[PDB]
Amino acid sequence: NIITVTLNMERHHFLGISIVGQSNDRGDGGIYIGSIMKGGAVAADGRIEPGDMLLQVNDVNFENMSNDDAVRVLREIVSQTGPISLTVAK
Repeated sequence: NIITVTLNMERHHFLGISIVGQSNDRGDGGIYIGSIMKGGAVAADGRIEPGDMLLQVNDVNFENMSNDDAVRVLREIVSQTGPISLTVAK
């Protein structure tokens, strides 16, 4: 199931999630949601839970990028102002 959420980054200053870098023989395993931190924008919603895979984060899709590159850009987006559109694969 594909879930697209929009988090309010006004009353929040962070996402509050751990990004798991799954790396198999090749390397392309995908980034999954690990631990959720209370007080974060993600914890304020609830649709996202430990195990969800991050596909697209605000237009950019990391489904065809390396685990490192994926979180690299992710952090850059979270380190900015504005509503964050998270597209997770459940």
